[PDB]
Amino acid sequence: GSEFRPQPLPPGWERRVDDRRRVYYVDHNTRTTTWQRPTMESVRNFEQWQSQRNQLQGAMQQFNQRYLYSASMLAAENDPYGPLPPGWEKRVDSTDRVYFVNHNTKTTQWEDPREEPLPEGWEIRYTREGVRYFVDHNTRTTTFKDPRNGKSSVTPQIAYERGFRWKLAHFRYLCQSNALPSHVKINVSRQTLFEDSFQQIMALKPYDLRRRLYVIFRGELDYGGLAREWFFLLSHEVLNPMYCLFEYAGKNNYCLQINPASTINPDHLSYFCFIGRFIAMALFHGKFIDTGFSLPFYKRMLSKKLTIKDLESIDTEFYNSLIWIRDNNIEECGLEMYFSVDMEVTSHDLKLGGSNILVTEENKDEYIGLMTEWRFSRGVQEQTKAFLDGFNEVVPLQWLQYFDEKELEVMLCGMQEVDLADWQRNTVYRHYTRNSKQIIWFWQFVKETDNEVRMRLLQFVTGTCRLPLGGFAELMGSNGPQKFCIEKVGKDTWLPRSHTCFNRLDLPPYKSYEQLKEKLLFAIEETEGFG
Repeated sequence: GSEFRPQPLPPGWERRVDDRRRVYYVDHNTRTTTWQRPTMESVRNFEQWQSQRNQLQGAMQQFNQRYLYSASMLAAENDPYGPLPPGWEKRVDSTDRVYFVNHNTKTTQWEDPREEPLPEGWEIRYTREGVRYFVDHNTRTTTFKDPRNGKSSVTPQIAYERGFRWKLAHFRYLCQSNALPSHVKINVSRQTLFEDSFQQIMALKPYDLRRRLYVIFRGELDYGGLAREWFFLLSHEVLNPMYCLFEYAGKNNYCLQINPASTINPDHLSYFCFIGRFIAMALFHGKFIDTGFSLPFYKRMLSKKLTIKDLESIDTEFYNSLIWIRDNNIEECGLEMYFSVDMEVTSHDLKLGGSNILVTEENKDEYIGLMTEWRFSRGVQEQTKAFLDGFNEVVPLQWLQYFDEKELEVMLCGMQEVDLADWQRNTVYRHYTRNSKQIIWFWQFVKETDNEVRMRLLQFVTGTCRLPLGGFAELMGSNGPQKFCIEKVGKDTWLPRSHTCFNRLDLPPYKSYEQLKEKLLFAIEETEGFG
């Protein structure tokens, strides 16, 4: 009774057997090739992709304006004594270091950081008056007690800021301290970049990817921009449907994820390794990519734990399914769930012997536990390991230790200047009008702040630092087009929530600009979790 009712092959497509009797398919049209039986559906994804990855001619021009980040040596002082207190600059003369305190116009020959380098993870800072304090990125705390001398100054202590500049300058250094000499030659044709890039990288030992990068495109320059270019194109190139590597959670190109069916491709692990070494290489040589993984993917890289609000980002209908079971009686409601999942079709047991354990109130929380874990890692575990190991042999993941996921995404992706007019014209208000005090204040906040907090605000709401390609008018959600939207919720004692799939900032009606600036800034900086 209907053993096979699939689609026929679209004309211009031949099924084949290879030298070992696997089955592959050949788009006679595009003169291309895939392991995965085509539907007339998936071709329009490929067409949705060929349109992306052909029209990206001018995506390049913006993506180089993107090379705003941190004027590397021009703005990265990881001096081991640490910084000069405010108003102090360092100087030299007869090859002898003098110190000027512009704060006072005196001049010492003694460095004011009085000799004993401080432990892994700690940063010295000073204050608008001058007092030295200490920032502990191993716990995101700030005591006044020096880690070495147990010492201090009377106390009235300080709130934690993240120090990205400093966490980055320590990364840059770690990368250049392990860089090898000579160069590694990457030779690719534009028509075959990928197949090409894959084979080369995957034939090198990992250390060689740490030599200088000499990329050249057969038939065409500056070595630097070609490296920018290579990473740009190749980042879009692994996204290509015919390879079966990644799918997407929501419609269009929303919420990129490892496809669990990539196993139809018998080399998929070697590609996740390849893709893995590729992202590491981009970081290690200070080049951006543009593939855009989801924030809970970066969290697995940091090996932080995947909470239930990360689940809201990647499958909004599955997360509502779990919240409902969590906040309502399920003996009251007539369904019959067990500790297993049907997903290709095979029943996998969240727990030992799950498939014959009824989900009762007694254990519905343990169910929601396992359910969340499974959702994040259904069928893509090797794929993930493959990628992480591929990454790890080129940049050891431990070098990422003091980064949160929303920093790890600015290090890969870029950091463009946000167009403030385009943002506010293409913003929609639920339970506000453009004359609402919280809304006027919100854009005063946005004009008044700086670009790094604008990026984090955007990461907090939409889930990504990448502004979409066609203005904020084309910003996308999990159900397709979904403009940035600010919505009045609760009273002034609440905290801002975010709904990443609908690009919705839930913004309580605060009684002042000062309270709003505060309550909000805290929310966009807050990262839960530890790795």
